[PDB]
Amino acid sequence: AYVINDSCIACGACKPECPVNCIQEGSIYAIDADSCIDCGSCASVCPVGAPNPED
Ligand code: SF4
Ligand code: SF4
Repeated sequence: AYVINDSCIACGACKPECPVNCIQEGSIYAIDADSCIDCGSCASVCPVGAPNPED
């Protein structure tokens, strides 16, 4: 799964780009790890590179 790190500026760009809609809005956005397919689309549109493969 991917994880949205502290860089997140809560722009909202990644949510509509997630093919399985597993991103939730918050102070910083968060991924529902169990549904994430590691497609990387969120990482692709993020202006600050917050979404990265989980550690
Ligand atoms: S990697 Fe894909 S499936 Fe996982 S949160 Fe990002 S866009 Fe959604
Ligand atoms: S696109 Fe990037 S900065 Fe914007 S909400 Fe998603 S993770 Fe946060």
